[PDB]
Amino acid sequence: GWEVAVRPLLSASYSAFEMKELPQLVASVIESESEILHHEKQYEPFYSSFVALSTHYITTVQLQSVAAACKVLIEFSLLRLENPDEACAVSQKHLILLIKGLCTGCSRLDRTEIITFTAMMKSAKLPQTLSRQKEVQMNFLNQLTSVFNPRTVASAIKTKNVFIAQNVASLQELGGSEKLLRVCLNLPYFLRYINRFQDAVLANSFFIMPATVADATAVRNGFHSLVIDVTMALDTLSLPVLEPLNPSRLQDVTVLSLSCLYAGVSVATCMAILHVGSSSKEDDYESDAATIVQKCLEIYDMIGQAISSSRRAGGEHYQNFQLLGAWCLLNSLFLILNLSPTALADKGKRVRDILSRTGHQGFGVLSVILANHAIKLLTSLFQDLQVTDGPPAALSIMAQSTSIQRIQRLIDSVPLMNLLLTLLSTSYRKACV
Amino acid sequence: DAVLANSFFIMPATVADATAVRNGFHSLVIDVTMALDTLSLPVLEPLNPSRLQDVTVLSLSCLYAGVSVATCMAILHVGSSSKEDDYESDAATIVQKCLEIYDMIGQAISSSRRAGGEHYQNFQLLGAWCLLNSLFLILNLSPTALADKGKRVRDILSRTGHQGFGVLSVILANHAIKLLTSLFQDLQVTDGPPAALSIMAQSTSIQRIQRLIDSVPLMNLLLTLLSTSYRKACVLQRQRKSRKDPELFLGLASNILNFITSSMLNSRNNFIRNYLSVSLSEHHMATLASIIKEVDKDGLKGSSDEEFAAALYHFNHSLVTSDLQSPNLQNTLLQQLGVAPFSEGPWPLYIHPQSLSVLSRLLLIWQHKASAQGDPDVPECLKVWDRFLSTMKQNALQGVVPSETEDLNVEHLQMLLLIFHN
Repeated sequence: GWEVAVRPLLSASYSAFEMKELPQLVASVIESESEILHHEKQYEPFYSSFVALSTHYITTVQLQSVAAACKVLIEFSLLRLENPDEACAVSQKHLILLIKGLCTGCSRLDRTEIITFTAMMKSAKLPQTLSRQKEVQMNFLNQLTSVFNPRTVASAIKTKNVFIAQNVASLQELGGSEKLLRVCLNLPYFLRYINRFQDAVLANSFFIMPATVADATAVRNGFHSLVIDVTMALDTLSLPVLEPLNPSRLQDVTVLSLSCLYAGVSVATCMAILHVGSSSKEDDYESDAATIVQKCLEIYDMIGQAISSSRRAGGEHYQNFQLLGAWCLLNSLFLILNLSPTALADKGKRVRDILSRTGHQGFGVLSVILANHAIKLLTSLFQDLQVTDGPPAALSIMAQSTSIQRIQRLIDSVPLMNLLLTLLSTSYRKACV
Repeated sequence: DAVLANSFFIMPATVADATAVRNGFHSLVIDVTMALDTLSLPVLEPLNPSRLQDVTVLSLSCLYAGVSVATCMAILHVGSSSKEDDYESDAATIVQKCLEIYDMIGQAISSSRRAGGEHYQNFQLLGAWCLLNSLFLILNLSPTALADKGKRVRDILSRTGHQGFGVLSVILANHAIKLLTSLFQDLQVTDGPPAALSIMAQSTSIQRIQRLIDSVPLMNLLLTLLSTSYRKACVLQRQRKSRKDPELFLGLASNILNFITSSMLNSRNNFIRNYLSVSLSEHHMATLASIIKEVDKDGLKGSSDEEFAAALYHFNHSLVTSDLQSPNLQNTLLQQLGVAPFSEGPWPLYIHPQSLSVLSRLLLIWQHKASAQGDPDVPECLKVWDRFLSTMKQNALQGVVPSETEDLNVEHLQMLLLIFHN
C-alpha cells in the first residue's frame, strides 16, 4: 500500500530522518515509477508533496539505488516544470530550488513550506485521505547489473561529491539543459523585455519607456513578480546546464542575459524617474529595485564568465558580449542623465528623437553601480584596442569585427567624452553636497 | 611535410644514423632553452591569424624535435661511461623543455582574447596526433630483425621483444593520454571527412576523433602500451628484490586503463561504442588474462599495486557488464583464464579472487538474462556443477589431502551455491 510507503516521511516530519527509513523509501520510489509520471488531476498534489518531502529528506544526507531514485525525482520535476498544471502542490519556483538542492548541499527549502507540505500531505486523499529478503535481492540485482564508478571522479565530503556527480550526470542524461533554457526563455514577464531588446537591436536605437510618473507607477506595483522571476532565472543559470554552446544555444544565452540586463536598466530608469518626480511601501520598492538590479548584474557576469571559459565560444564572442553590454549600459546612462527636472517630465504627459531635438536631481546608487559596470566594460574594450572608416561593428554575438570597429560603433551610438565628463561632474557634486 | 602528406616522418634510421643525429645534442639543448626563455616573455598577446599560424608552427615543431630525440634514444637503447650519461641527461632535458614549451603555448592560446575554444581544440588535436604517431612508431621498433635489415607509418601499415620503452616513453604516453581524455570528454557532451590538421579549421569532436582513428588504430596501441608498461614494472620489481623505480610505469598503466574505462566503456555516444565493439580482438583478451594471472599470482605488494588492482578490477567489470564483447570473446577470456565452463579437465577448485570475480559476474549475468527472458537453465551452469561434482568425487575416491592454496576457498563455494539457487 501507499500509506505504509508514506509512513516514514510522516514519522520523520517531527524529527530528523532515521537511517533505517531510507532504503525502503528508495524501494518505494523505484517500484511506483511506472505510475508516478502518469496521474489524474486529483491525486496530483498528493504526489507532488510526497516528491517534495522525499527529495528534501534525501538531500539532507546503496548508492546506485539512491542515484536511481534521484534520477526519477529529477525526471518528475523536469516534466512538472515543462507542463506545470494549475493544481500542482509545489509551484515552479520551488521545483527549481528543489532541482538545484539535489545538485547541491540542501540549503534551499525552509520549514515554513514543509509545514504546509505536510498539512497538504494529511489533507490529500490516497491513490489506492491521510487525515527483508526482497529488498536485499533487488539491491543485489542493481549492484550486479551496473558498476558504480567509484574512483573515476573526509568521508562526508567525498560521499557528497560522488552524490553530486551522480545527480548532475542523471540530470544531463535527461537533457534537462535544453528544457530549462526553453522554460527560462519563454517567461510570461521577461517576454516584453526580450521583445523590446529585439526591436532595439533591429532598429539600432535604444528604447526605455517608464514614460511619465503615472506610467512609472504603472510599471511599478508589479515589481515583486519581477523579483521572483529574476531569482528563479539566476538559480536556473547557476546549474551546470550551459556546456554545449552551439551557435543557436549561444544566441539564446546572449538573448536571455542581455534582456535581463535590459530589465535591470529599465527598473533603474523607473526608479530615477520616480525620484525626479517627487512610508514602508516606498522602502520596499527601493529595496526591491536594488535587489533586481543586483541580480541582473550577477546574471550578466555569470553568463559572460561562462562564455569566456567555454571550449566552443572564444575571444571574439566574449568581445561581442562585452560590446553589447557596454552599448546598453552607456545608452541607459545617457538617457537617465538627460532626464529633465520638470520641463520634459511635465510636457510629456528614445535616444534618436532626443539627439534630433538637441537640474541633475536624478542619479543615485543604481546610477553609480551601472556606471561602474559600464566603465569596467569600457576599460576592457580600450585595453583590447590599444594592442578605413568602415561600418560600425554589428551588434550580434556571431559577428566578426576589430576593436576599432567596436569603439567606433560605441562613439556613433553616443557622444562618449561629453557623457563621461557629465557623470564625473554630477557624481562629484552629489558627493560634495 | 608530415602535415602536407597526412603521414608521420621520423628518421633516426639505423644505429649509425642515430649516432649521427646524436653528438649535436648540446646545440639542440641551447636552442630549446633560448626558445623557452623567449617564449616566456609577454610577446604573444596580439594573436592575428598569421601570428597564430607562426606560433603553432613553432610549438609543434619543437614538440616534433622532442619526439625525434626520444625516438633516437629508444633506437640507441634497442641497438645496445660519462658520455652516455651526458647523452641521456641531455635527452631528458630537451624532451622536458619541449613539453614545457608546448604547454605554455597551449595555455597562451586558450586564455587569449583573440584565439578561442576552436583553436585550442585544433592545437590539442595536432599535439595528440603527433604524440600517438610517435608512440606507435617507437613501440613498433624491432629488436634485431628490422633494425639490422634496415642497414614512416604508411609503409609499416602497408607491410603489416619489447625491449624499447623507457622514461621518455612514459612521459610521452602521459601527455598523449591527457590530450586524449580532454578530446573524448569534449566529444561526450554522417561518416564525413577527417578533421583538417590546421589551427584555423572548423570541425566537430567526432571529426577529430575519427581523424585520430584513421591515422592510427587506437585501441590496439593503448593495450600494447598498457601491457608493455606493466611488464616492465613487474620485471623491475622482481629485479629490485626515475628509471630505477617501477611505480612510474605502474602509474602509467593505471592511468591508461582508467582512461579506457571512463572515456570509452562508459561513453553514451553510439559511434564510439560501435568502434569499440568492432576493434576488440581475442589477442587483447589473452593479454588481459595474462595481466590478471600476474596480478593474482604476485599478490598485494604496495600502494601503487593497490591502485593498479582497483583500476584493473574496474576495467574488467565495466567491460563485462556493458554488453560490447561478443559471447565468443567472453568464452575466449574464460578459456585463457583456465576456468572455461566447457573445459574437459578437472575443475580448478581454487580460483584467485580476480578470476573468481569476473567469472561470477559473467555467469550471474547469463543466469539473470535467461531467467528474465524465460530461457530454461543455462547449460554452462549445469556443466560447471557437473564438473565440480565429478572432480570432487574423484578427489574423495583418491583420499587426497590438498594444500592450503589448492582446493575450495570459501568464496568459490558461496558463488556455486548462489548459482544453484537460481
